[PDB]
Amino acid sequence: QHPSHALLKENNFTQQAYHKYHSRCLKERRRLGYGQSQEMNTLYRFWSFFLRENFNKSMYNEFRSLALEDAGNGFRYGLECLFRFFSYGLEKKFRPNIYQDFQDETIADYETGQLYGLEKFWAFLKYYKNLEVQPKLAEYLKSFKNIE
Repeated sequence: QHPSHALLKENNFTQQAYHKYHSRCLKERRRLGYGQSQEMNTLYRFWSFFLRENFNKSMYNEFRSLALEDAGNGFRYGLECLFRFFSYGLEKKFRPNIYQDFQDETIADYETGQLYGLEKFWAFLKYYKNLEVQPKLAEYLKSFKNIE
C-alpha cells in the first residue's frame, strides 16, 4: 500500500516511516514546482485526514503554509484539503485556536473570489452540534444564505 494510506491505518503510524515518505514528497515538489507533484498531493490528503484525530502543531503549520503558497499561484488542492480538515476536524475535537484560524482562512478565501471555504465554514456551523463569528465573516455568511 502507498504510505499515504498505510500511515493512516489504526495504530501503525511511525516516525521513521513518515520521515521517508514526507521527504520524497517535498523533494518531488521542490523538483517539479507548485501544484505539479501528485506525490505532494497525496501528502495534502494524508494531513487532511491524519490531523483530524492525530493533531500536530508541527505538521499543521507546514500543511497550512504550503497549501497557501500553492493556492497563491492558483493550485487549490492543498487549501481544499485544509478546509476539509477544518470542517471535519473541529467537528471531532473543537480547538479554539484552530477555529479562529478556520475563520481567518475563510475570510481570506472569500476575498480572493472563492466560495469553497465559505461553504465549508457554513457547513461546520450548521452541523456543529453546539459560536462567535468575526462580523465580516458574519455578513459574508448572510449573503451565502441565497445559495445554501
